[PDB]
Amino acid sequence: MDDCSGKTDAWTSIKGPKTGGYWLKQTTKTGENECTYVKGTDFKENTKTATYTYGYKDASGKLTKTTGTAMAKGSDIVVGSDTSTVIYTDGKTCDVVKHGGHTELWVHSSKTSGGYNNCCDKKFTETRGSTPANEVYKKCPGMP
Repeated sequence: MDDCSGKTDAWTSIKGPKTGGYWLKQTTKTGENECTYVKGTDFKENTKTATYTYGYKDASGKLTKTTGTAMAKGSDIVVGSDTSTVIYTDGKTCDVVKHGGHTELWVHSSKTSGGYNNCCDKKFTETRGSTPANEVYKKCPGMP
């Protein structure tokens, strides 16, 4: 089955499986920071808010770690002045989001080797249109 439509809940995407974290696998953005990631903690179901720790590979190959508060607002994930809009999430293995004109495919740390929900592949292709995808997960340290 291809249960790929209407799976646009931001809170489901913020939480994921509430363990591990997510790596940015592919993006339409060129010059993206390698090993971009998000890990969620401090999950509050009743306010659909969590802490994000997020970052990417620094000059020494180590990850930056910036914290912020992620709020679910319908299909939008809001971190202060930035927003990502969920196109597809399974809350388990992967997400497709629209982030500042760019299309992003995020994959949970358990599925880095493959086998995440193929709705993500479909919806990523649909969303990005003619803009090529770029690989982001290259020579990465561990998830914080």
